[PDB]
Amino acid sequence: TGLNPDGLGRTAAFSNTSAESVSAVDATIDRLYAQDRIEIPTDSRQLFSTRGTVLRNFEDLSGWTANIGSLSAETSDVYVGSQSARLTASSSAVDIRYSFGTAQDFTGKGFSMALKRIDVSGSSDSTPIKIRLVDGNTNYRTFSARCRPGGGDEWGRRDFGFESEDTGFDVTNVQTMTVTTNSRSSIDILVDDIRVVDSSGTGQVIVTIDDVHTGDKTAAEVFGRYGIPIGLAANAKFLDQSSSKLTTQEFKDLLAKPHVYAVNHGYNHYDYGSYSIDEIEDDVIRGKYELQDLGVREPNINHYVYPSGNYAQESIDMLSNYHVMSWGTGAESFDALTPNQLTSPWHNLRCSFDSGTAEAEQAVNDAATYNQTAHIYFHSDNVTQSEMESVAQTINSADVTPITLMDFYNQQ
Amino acid sequence: TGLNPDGLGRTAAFSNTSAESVSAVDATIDRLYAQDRIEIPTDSRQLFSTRGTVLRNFEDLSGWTANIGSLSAETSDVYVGSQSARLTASSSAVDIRYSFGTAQDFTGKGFSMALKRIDVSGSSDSTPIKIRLVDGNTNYRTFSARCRPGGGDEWGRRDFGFESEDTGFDVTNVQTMTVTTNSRSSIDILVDDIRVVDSSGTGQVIVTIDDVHTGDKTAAEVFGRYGIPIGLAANAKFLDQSSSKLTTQEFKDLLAKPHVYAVNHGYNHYDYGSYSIDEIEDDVIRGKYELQDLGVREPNINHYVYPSGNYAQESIDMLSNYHVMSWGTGAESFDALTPNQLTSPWHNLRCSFDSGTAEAEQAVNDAATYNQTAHIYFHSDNVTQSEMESVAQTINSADVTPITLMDFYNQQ
Amino acid sequence: TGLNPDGLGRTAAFSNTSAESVSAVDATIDRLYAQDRIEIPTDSRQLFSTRGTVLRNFEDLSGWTANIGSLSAETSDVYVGSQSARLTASSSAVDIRYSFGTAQDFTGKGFSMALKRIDVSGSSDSTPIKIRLVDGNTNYRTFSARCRPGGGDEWGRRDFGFESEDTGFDVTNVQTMTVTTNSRSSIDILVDDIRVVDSSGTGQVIVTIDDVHTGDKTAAEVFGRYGIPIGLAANAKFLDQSSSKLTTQEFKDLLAKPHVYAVNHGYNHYDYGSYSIDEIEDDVIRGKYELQDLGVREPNINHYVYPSGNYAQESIDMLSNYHVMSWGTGAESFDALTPNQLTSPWHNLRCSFDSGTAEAEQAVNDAATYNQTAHIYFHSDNVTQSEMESVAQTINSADVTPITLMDFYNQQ
Ligand SMILES: [Mg+2]
Ligand SMILES: [Mg+2]
Ligand SMILES: [Mg+2]
Ligand SMILES: [Zn+2]
Ligand SMILES: [Zn+2]
Ligand SMILES: [Zn+2]
Repeated sequence: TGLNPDGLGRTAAFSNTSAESVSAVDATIDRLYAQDRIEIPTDSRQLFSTRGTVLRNFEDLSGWTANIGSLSAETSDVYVGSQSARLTASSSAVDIRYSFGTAQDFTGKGFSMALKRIDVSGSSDSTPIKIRLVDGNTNYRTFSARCRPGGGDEWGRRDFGFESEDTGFDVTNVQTMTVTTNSRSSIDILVDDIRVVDSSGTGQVIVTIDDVHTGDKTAAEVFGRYGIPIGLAANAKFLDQSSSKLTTQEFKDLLAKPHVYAVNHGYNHYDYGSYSIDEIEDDVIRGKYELQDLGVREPNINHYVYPSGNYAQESIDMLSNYHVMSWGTGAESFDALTPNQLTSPWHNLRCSFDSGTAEAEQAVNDAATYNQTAHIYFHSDNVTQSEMESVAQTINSADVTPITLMDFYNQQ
Repeated sequence: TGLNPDGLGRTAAFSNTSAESVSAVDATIDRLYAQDRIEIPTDSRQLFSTRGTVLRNFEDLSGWTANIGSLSAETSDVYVGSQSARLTASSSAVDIRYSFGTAQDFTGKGFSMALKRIDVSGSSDSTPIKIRLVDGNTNYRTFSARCRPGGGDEWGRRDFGFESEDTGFDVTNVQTMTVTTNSRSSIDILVDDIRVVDSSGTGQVIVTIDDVHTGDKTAAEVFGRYGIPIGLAANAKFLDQSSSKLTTQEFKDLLAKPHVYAVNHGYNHYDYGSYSIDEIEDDVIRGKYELQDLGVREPNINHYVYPSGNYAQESIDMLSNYHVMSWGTGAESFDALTPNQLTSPWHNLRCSFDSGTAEAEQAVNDAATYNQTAHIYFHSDNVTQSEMESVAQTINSADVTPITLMDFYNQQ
Repeated sequence: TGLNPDGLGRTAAFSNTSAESVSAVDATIDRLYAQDRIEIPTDSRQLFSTRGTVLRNFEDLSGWTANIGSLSAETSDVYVGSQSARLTASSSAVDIRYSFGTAQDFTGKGFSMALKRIDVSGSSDSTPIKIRLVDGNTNYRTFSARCRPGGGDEWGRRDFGFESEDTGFDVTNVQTMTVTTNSRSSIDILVDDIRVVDSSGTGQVIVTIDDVHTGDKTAAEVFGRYGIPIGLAANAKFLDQSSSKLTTQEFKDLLAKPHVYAVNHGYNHYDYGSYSIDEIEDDVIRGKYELQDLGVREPNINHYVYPSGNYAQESIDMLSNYHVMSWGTGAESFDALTPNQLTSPWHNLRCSFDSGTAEAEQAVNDAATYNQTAHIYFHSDNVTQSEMESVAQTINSADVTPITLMDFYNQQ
């Protein structure tokens, strides 16, 4: 035992102690048996924010022309440097453009930008924001991301997915770059700090299945036919609730298959806005430990997927104590697509194929074509076996590496 | 000190506590002094299992020709997808061939495959399994790995070491690939999911010395002449037992040398089958903490070398709580060799040079020539100083990077 | 709660416990809430020491000729192998030369060497040591590092920054390697194990600001104008001391900016030699936990910058329990400079630009030109805003990636 430790207050020398909960200011442990971390040491929020090189700076707007809408310096609400740029428009799209002092070669370069939504209203309270490159021939190439409420309420980087290209665009001879939106009754959004990242590696695909439906069994068989790895974005309360969701044994048996892995999606799927940050934190913590009891270990259980795609900087700050990376939701090919090097592991989206495989298969083919990473997702109740087989065969026939979320985060 | 925590049961507010053992469900620690992990958060077993791309699928056997032996679909027992290939043969080898719809280029690629042993019997209950590529000239190039009892009793991936090449083989212009065994009185094995991985980097060499014999001093001096890293696969009980084993001070002094590092080999060298999984787990745990007391810290002490080379999925499952990677034993060049990218950190072997340096020097030259990683090993009682000098000069003269196990795992 | 644990001595079954300090031999924790590590599991001291390939081993001095000074095989005192080279000179420099058996190509290679100071005296206690390549035209190219008291008192690898080049030096056709010093009344230094590492990737810049002076606000704006990331080498006691040092809220606000990160510099700036190792360890530990309370999380708070640049192997040994990487100080361009691949994360220096920007802007231009990493530093009280703008524009105009210390360590 020894004698009692040094000091005042209740001090005790024990042999063996059992407790439900231990709070300690400091703990000196000679040998630690604690593989099941809830609270992770890594804060991922700002690690990736300053990768690559700043291509466009916004610190002086003399080089930018407002083509449509309006542009002004914002020196109070600054992402980086001395100022950011306010983009503002009424009943109109905004389009601003910058002309290079010499021809730019952007072969193997992906694009990223800082964004904050102040106001957007019209056909949606959101807009696609599009980085358009333009060549010496006036062909465009478009990369895009979504400015939304919640996830855009505070400054956050988007890593832009390929969207479209005018046939024969000369990426070696880019003469201007342009930033533009859909038209709305009101637009007020801030931007800053455009970054260029090396994306010269192969294209890559990530597949996630949400919400632990019984069809995940047939999904695992289908995507298994080409060794494509599936992430089960798992809610542990949903297991054994009904015939429509996996049993505990089915989930464990699925995760034993070498291509299936689990990521956290909250114990009871508590989404942002629908619940308080505290209740979501409990859902996150409980999701983590329940999945760890089901054998989901560290590199896997460091990933989270936003319940119902809802998020904000509030939820990101909370989640950063427990997870390193998270994914939202979108309907279109550019939502799935990111450069291979991220600059935010929190803000990026996934393309749904619950509504039809077109946008996902467009993303997979574009991932191959333009050397990008595509994240595609579904619920296995919504999607038929034939739809899964279309996507699986698209991925097998494309020039992409199918990868886990763990692999993708390890590449950063 | 404060007042007692919220709750029923025995609750206590302490200042300073000492314990031999603490069991907690929840531990909230504001500052952690616990560098010596026993139980690691990372589960390496299935992380690497979906690296690279599935080259050959076994999901439809219409494309496979049974040259010798016999081939059938297994659908009750499947690594990946809807099916796996059963290979069955009597008083013969099995050899199955797939002819490509167009010429294949495998320059800088390495190969991997999923395997399970159902039965093998004859002169040995084990076989080399060989992936043979064949060119437009009918030159072969062969890579291989071993199907063994224990390590093949459940599905596991092998990552295939180069073995042989017919002079002038055109790796750019492969027309067919072949899976084949040695001849045996009975063969019954399942295969699935052949994977191609990028191995276009330089060749690499890893040297391990097992069981802490006193000759490790001369070994350290010899391999030190060319700064080649030595892994001591260490049993901490063996230190100070006899004049034939290192003293504690000698072992610490060896590890202070910049090229020497320690990996776990069980406190008392308990091996699979010879002892229960529980006893081996205790030996693994004690090995880890005794070596940590001797100063062997995290990236080093995350590696384990199987005692007497014995293992199975039972032991891998247990070891995955404590270690990230383990290595078995073999006698030939294709044992030492792997692609630079593994798909299993658990199933791969090492070539002995206890009996003679030939197959190890072959492995080093193959690693240089064909861009692969070679792991070579010995006991320093079995090997004379001039034999070590032959191997050390072989490594120094070859085009390979000599690396640590830590470096190799960080590259995955 | 359950019944009391197995054992003699004081045993207890608790529900909820609170403690200031817990000492445990074994802790079995089912769910760990301990993001704030003080003791890190990783021991970085010898991980990188045996990267790359040994070029000159000094294990046979038949190939070496003294141009000036004297040389012997040191067999009593050896970094690597059977021997080291003892370099000794009186009232003179030393310069020793090895002729290559053929034209070496060192395009994209960087250089590293083991060093120990026995004695250096005269005009200084210390010397630049230069690795000095000679081409087929008798042009030199020079890389260098500093031999000093303290940091050189025990064997430690230096990774050599570019220093100078005779115009038109053919790096593809190198004919002789030379090792040389400044002239001194006494020189007695041991060298061993010259290593070659691949540094063919892009050049890189790391910017650190020391000692939390209020000018860090203007620095954040200036380097922010180009998205270059700043490391605050932070002392947590200094916050709120004076108008001349940041407030706690200013420091937190600074670290919320995506390009500003914090690294430890000791709670109260206790430097080696000035205080005992125990006092410095307390300063290191308190620095770590106070900065963790300010929100500085794991990958950031795993870096430490030496207070007043003072260090030895004693401090490195102690620091290795808490940090992975540390940086000293120097006045000149080669002090900033390293290959992209280190071999010691502990012995490398930073170039001051407190005394004018010239040597740092030389280092930035050389980082671009020769594909190297440059670490530059200042105190924001010493440096005017125009000097910061000169450095910031130098970095933005150069061909370098500006990076965090975290990014740099993740690349190793
Ligand atoms: Mg700005
Ligand atoms: Mg299969
Ligand atoms: Mg030596
Ligand atoms: Zn969901
Ligand atoms: Zn052994
Ligand atoms: Zn300082």
